[PDB]
Amino acid sequence: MKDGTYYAEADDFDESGWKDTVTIEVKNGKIVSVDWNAINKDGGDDKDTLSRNGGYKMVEYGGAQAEWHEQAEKVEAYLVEKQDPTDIKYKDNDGHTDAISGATIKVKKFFDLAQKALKDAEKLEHHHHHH
Repeated sequence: MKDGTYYAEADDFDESGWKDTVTIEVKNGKIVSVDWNAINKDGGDDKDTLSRNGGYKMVEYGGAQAEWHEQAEKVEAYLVEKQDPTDIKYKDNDGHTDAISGATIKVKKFFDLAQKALKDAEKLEHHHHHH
């Protein structure tokens, strides 16, 4: 783990047309930050670009939350305390975890893509400034 930024994206787009991604900010050798980010199909750009621009497209406006929204703020703080993208226990048929408490959306996508983020540990994406 050489201090940089590791992200991994969902292989396909989900129900709202977002590829949920997990962006790991490693700094001082270890994880300091983590960002919730996602690529939209019809938009063409990432959560980073669509948030900055204001062109937030969703392919499903009347459906479930297949996105890391502001409830993912509960999930990210839980990653920072662990320093561990693979350590987690879910008890559901999807990926509900009671170990966080506050995030009632399935956290399975977050820890899935966090393992894929640090798979090379030499990956370098758009470096964020999360605190």
